[PDB]
Order: sequence, then structure tokens, then C-alpha cells
Amino acid sequence: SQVLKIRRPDDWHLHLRDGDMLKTVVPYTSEIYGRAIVMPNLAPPVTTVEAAVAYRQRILDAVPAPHDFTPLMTCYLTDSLDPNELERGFNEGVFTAAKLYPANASHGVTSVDAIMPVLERMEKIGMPLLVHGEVTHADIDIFDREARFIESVMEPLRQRLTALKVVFEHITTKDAADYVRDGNERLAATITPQHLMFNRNHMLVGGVRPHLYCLPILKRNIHQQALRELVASGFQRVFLGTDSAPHARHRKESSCGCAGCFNAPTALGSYATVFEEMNALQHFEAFCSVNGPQFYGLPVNDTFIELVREEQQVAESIALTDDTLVPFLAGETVRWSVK
Amino acid sequence: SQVLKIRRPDDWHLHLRDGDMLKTVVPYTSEIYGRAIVMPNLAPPVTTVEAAVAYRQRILDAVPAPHDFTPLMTCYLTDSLDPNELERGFNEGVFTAAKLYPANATTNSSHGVTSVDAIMPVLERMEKIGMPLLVHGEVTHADIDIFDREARFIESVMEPLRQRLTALKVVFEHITTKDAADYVRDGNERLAATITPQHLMFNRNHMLVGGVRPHLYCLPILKRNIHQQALRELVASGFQRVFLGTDSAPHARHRKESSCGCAGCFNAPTALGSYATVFEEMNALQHFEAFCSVNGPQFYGLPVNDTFIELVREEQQVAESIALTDDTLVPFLAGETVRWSVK
Ligand SMILES: NC(=O)N[C@@H](CC(=O)O)C(=O)O
Ligand SMILES: NC(=O)N[C@@H](CC(=O)O)C(=O)O
Ligand SMILES: O=C(O)c1cc(=O)[nH]c(=O)[nH]1
Ligand SMILES: [Zn+2]
Ligand SMILES: [Zn+2]
Ligand SMILES: [Zn+2]
Ligand SMILES: [Zn+2]
Repeated sequence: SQVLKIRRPDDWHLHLRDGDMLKTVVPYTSEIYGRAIVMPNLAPPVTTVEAAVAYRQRILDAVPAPHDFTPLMTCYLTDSLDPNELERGFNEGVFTAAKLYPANASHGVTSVDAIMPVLERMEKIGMPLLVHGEVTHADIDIFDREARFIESVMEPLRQRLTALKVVFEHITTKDAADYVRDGNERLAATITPQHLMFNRNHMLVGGVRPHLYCLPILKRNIHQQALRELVASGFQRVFLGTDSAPHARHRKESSCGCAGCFNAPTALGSYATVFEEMNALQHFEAFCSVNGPQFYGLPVNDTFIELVREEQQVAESIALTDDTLVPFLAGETVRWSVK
Repeated sequence: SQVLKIRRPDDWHLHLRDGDMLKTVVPYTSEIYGRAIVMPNLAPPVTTVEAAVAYRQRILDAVPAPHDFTPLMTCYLTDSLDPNELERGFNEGVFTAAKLYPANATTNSSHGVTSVDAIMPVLERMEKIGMPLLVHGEVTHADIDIFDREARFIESVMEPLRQRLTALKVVFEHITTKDAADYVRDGNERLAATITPQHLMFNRNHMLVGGVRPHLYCLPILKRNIHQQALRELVASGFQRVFLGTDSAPHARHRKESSCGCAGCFNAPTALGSYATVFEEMNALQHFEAFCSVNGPQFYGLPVNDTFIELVREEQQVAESIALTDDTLVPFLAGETVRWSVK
């Protein structure tokens, strides 16, 4: 009958999409999180304050009346991005951070050098850099993209922008776990519920499960073990970032399924389970509600919430204007529930 | 427009399913291959001489008039299979071989094997009558990483097993690792292997980079590029103990593109051309024919086919889908433009 009482948490890594999808999904976040870092990978992407402003507005429009939710917008870094585009939006309180997506197909970053200036301005103004740490060379084995990024990009980057504050988003490997753990107070990381709860076997044994398919790719259990250890340790430089990344059912279940788990509805309780399992409930609240604000130099939420150890169930699916949305843990039974 | 004329090939590893599915898929094999090793993994499995005979009939019924095709049946090994049942079928020319699927401890006795030791009696009768054993070499323990299952089978099951049955002839089906490749390559005249076109053409990257592609999802799972490379080298080397085994394993589109996609590539229609494309790229065309129509027969102690077939090096596009009664089937390389095609 256990109930866990924690300070309201925040989601330091979220995809809210736009339009109809946005209207449908926000409430799952808003009804629980005080704030959330909203990713800029829209299409087209959010690379200007002006865009960031409008998007922020569309977001508020969809927030239910009762919820005190605040979206923290981010800037989509591009090779050409005007560093003054950044300051501004940053100065006006538009941008809380800037996200580095390695170039894949689309507008991500070609190279660090191409954006050196931008990065310097961020270092200066004290704007944190959010990094999707993966190399993209076609001949690089997908399971190796993260580790590779460390040596070829992360470190070098850090070594050159000494006061740069960096969040290594959704880490998935022992490599990354250790690097962060031994990093400086200017380096932090986010971890999704999926990467703590499963490993590649869960996605490929007995059938291919597109709902577990996301980036960076689920790794070997060895890696999952490192992650769980990291969180359970109390390390104060790791915090909640769901990476909730919703895709309609048929875009997931197709000949070429999209990457991303829609975990907003079940994340918190999933995280609770992990911590419990790890015998680390004492570090739970910080992960969810203290570490992030601290890294970001933001105050903690002044309100609370309760989790009840009541085996609650998960919807098979969620209605969309068109098609459905399959939630993470769909049809399954969760141990912890938000009361 | 280069021509590649070869003796009529054979498919040493095939899934023809049953019922309606069987009717749609047979023709893709029978049109091309002289004979094929037909897998026994039906629901329920083919574990009796009697089920084998009836299944073989259904296959024949579905072969189009012109096609000279002979299905070579197999028995699904199970803890409860009566060795004399296995011997009878073999003696009567019903069972050409027997297939060993990974043991699960949770497996019902009439659907599988709990362990190899449990089926010693069967194996011994195979060694004794000289019946070849076809093995799907993976250890299925939950604690084992999916990508490590094949290699772990080598050390834990394969070696030992071969050690206890020295005269048994064994085919390491659809090898997907350099581990397997090296093992087989350094083995005796009593050890052979089959390689699918997908394992030569792709690696796990193709299945996971840029989206998850269930049509490339099959068992054993696509491995890292080094493995793909190892396989390519093996076929290209001229090694005569590796032969064509498509592992064509069709599933309805809806069963592939679902929340839990079934494993298996429907490659019957395009396998041959794909193999040729591989041998070409490896500059091993001189070993193409052997791989397709001589190695297998020699291993199984069967005659090499008397007719020929021809591949033309003319560009072709693969259909997007093939109609089934209640859904569609997506072929291997669907919608693509293929380099070598049958004439
Ligand atoms: N390009 C893809 O769609 N997938 C793979 C291809 C490969 O590695 O061979 C990749 O590396 O990106
Ligand atoms: N991670 C994913 O699997 N998908 C995310 C993108 C991202 O988080 O990089 C998405 O936007 O769909
Ligand atoms: O029958 C099948 O579907 C076939 C079995 C198997 O072992 N491999 C595969 O990918 N599918
Ligand atoms: Zn990312
Ligand atoms: Zn993300
Ligand atoms: Zn198999
Ligand atoms: Zn098979």
C-alpha cells in the first residue's frame, strides 16, 4: 500500500510534436510535470526565437486549464545558425537551451567547427548544450555510435569549450555512464525509462517490437546494468528526461518503423519501479525533481505529488484524430501509479 | 547483357508453410529449383512419416503443371519422437533429413527437444542409418544476448555433439557469424553449412539504421558487418561445404508489420539473383554454380541436376507485394531494381 511522496518532477527531455499530435500528447506531461525541456526537432525545425515563441504558444493553448505546466523551449542548432539568434531568444527567456543533433538526413550539425562560434556564445552566456551523442558514419555499426561519439566528439568538444555546460541526452551505454560519472560539474546526463527497463533482447527476442525501437538504440544488458547502477548510486549529475517521442501506430508498425517511445503516460511509475528494484527509493526524488533544476540553475518545484504502489494497468492505445497512439507498456501492468 | 547459365539449382533450406499460403508460395520455388529441403515447422510440427507423406502430397498438388519439382521432407526432432519412426521414414525415402530446433526447457515434448542428451537415442539412430542432421544453431537462454546465440551454440552444443556422434553428417543451417564460418571451414567432410541471401547481402545496420525494418528481421538475427564479411569470404573462397539454403520463410504482411513482427524473409522469388549479385561483387562467379547446384547434392549424396537455367544480367524491378487470399506478402527486396534475373 506504499505511497511515495515526492516534490513535483520535471521532464528534462521531451518531444511534443505539433498540431493534433501536440494537442493529444501534452496533457500526459502537463498533468504531472512542472516543467519540461521541449525538443526543437519539428519540421521544419525551430531555429528562430520567433518560431520558438509561436510553438511555445501552441503548447500553452493545449495545456489543460488546471495544470501548472511550463514548457522550456530549445533551439535547433544548425551549421549556419546566427549566434545572435541564440542570445536574443536566450536573453528574452525564449530559449533555455540549444540541442545538437548530429547530421543525418537532416539539418543537424555537419561539424563542431562549422558551429564553433555558436558554441562559444553559449559558453559565454552560460547556455547549456543538449547533445544527442551519436556519430553517423554509414559504416559505423549502430550499436557503436554512442561510444564513438565520446572520443571523437564529446571530449574534444569539452576540452575546447572548458566552461561549456553540457547535457549528454538519453545515455544508453556503460561507456557513457562512466564518462559522465567521471566528468566535471559542467557535464550531466538524462536517462529514459526504456533504457533502464530493457535491453536489446527485449526488442528482438520472440519478435521485433517497434514500440521498443528508439534512438539511441537499446543496447546489450551490460549497458543497461551500468545505467541502472548509475542512477541507483545517487550520482547527482543524472536526471529524468523521458525522451517521450510519439508516433502514430502505423508509422511505428510499418515496413520502416519510426524511432521513439511514447512513454509520457508511464515514465514516472516506470522510473519508480526501477529505483525500488535497485533498492534506491532514497535517490528517487532527486533524480526526478532536484538534479535537473540544479544543473539548470532553476529552482525546484514547490509542489508535491504522490505515487501509490498499486498495480495499475496501461491502455492498449490512445486515440488520435487519425490512427492511434500506442503507449509505452501498452496493455501491460505497472506497479506504481500516480494518485 | 551477360548470361549466366548453371545447372538447375536446389534450395537446401526452405519453409513452404501450408494451406493457402503454401499454394501461393510453392510456384516461386518450383519454377526454379529442382529439389528443396522442406522444413517441418508446421503447426503442429511434422513428426511422423504419415504427416510427412500427406504434407509432401499437398506440396505436389500446388506445383504448377510444367514445373519438375521434388520436395525433400524432413522430420522435426522432439523428445518424444520414436527413433523407429524416424528410421522408417528415412528407410522409405520419406524423410531426407531431420531438423533440430533450439531446445527450450519450457517446450512441450511433442513440439521440441528439452536438451540434446534427451534425444540421444534419436541421434544415434541417425548416425547409424547415415541420416543427415540439420541444425538451427542457437542457444535460447534468456540470459543470452540475441547476437551471441549462434557463437554460444558452437561451444556449448555443436562441438560436443559432434564429439559424441563422430559419424553423424551435420548441416549448420543458415550461418550468420564469422564464428560459424571459421568453424565450418575448418571442419571435417561430415560438416557443411547453408547461407541465406539476406545474410550475405546485409548486416544489422540495414535492419536498424534509419528505421526498424521488419522485412529484414529473421532468425538467426543479422549480425555486425564483420560477420557479413566473413560469410561473403566463405562463399567466395570456393569452399565446397557451403551451399544454397534460402531460408525463405514467408509471413503475411500484417504479421510482419505489427507490434511484434514475425521473423522471416520471403526470399524465394529473388534469392537466386541476389546470390549471383553477391558472387559477382566478390569476383567469385566461378564458384556460383557449385554453391547453387553441386555442393549440396554432393553433401547429401544426391545426383547433381541434369537441366540448366539461365540468369541474365538485365535490370529488373521486384514486385511491391504478392497477393494472398486475405493479405499480401512482401518479397525480399520488394520494389527494388534487381541486377540479375532468371530468363
Ligand atoms: N543506411 C542505412 O539505412 N542503414 C545502414 C547501412 C549500412 O550500414 O550498411 C547505415 O549504416 O546507416
Ligand atoms: N529518440 C528517438 O527514438 N526518437 C526521437 C528523436 C531523438 O530523441 O533523438 C524522435 O523525435 O522521434
Ligand atoms: O519458419 C519461420 O518463420 C523461420 C524460422 C526461423 O528459424 N527463421 C526465421 O527467420 N523464420
Ligand atoms: Zn536524441
Ligand atoms: Zn529526443
Ligand atoms: Zn532456422
Ligand atoms: Zn528455417
